Amino acid sequence: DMADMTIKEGFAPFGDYQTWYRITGDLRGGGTPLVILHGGPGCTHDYVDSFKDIANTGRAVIHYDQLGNGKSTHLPDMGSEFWTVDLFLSELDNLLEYLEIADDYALLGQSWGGMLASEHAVLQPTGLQALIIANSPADMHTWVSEANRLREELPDDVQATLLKHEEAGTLTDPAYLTASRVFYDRHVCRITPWPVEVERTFHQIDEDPTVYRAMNGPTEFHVIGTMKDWSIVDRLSNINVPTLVISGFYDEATPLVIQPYVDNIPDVRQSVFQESSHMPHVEERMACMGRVADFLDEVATSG
Repeated sequence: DMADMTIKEGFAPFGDYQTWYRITGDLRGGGTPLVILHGGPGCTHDYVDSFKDIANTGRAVIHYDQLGNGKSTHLPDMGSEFWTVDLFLSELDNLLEYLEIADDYALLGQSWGGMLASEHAVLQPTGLQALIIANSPADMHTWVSEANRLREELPDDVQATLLKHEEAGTLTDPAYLTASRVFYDRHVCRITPWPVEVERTFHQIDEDPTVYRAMNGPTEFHVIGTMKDWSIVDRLSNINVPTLVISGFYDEATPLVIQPYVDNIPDVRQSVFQESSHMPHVEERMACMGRVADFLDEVATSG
């Protein structure tokens, strides 16, 4: 159990850049290590910190900050053309080989992280043992369509504020950003005030929004960046590992948003957290870690 309480941190060189990572638990004596892929794109590991809990079940948990934010290399001079799915797929492959876990690993992807994990898994990598897709879309048009449906349930002045600034392009106006937080408090994180580790991620986006603005947009629901037309639906059937899909009752990743993962991955099961929105890992932490840990014990390798 002492081995399960180990922490190590480092940088994986990635081209001229640095990928920060953290390893919690027993990397070599434990079971299949679990790599946590944060969302955004352009978020950080901080708001998905809570998955370190899985280390107490006897496998290591690997966090890392994707290139462009957090403790990894920042590149604010890079625009929409640099920040691509292929860039982050390459960074993930680089980290896996650097830690020498590419023969035996599992991925948990949260929101964008699940999109990225699915892009990785539809290539059928041989060392992948298991996939968790948490609060993710399979088609960005569905994400926005369902976001719009949820926006029609916001207070009328709030939706009016959002539309006015989206039509004018004043996407940094405090009125727009505070109107946005009404949606977030319903469908992104219902813990109020936010856990500090969730705040740490959102503060880092505010400090350097380069990636999130390029690939996503100004807010979770106003997706105008380069991911706005993304879809993996038709390729999902290529995923050849056991997959777990989790989501929250109040999730901006509504049942329709996540449904293609359930419908198209051959070996899939689903769990729902009724008191959660987009972040069951902090909204219903005990239940969420227990389900992920049990799933990995069932399908991956143990020690």
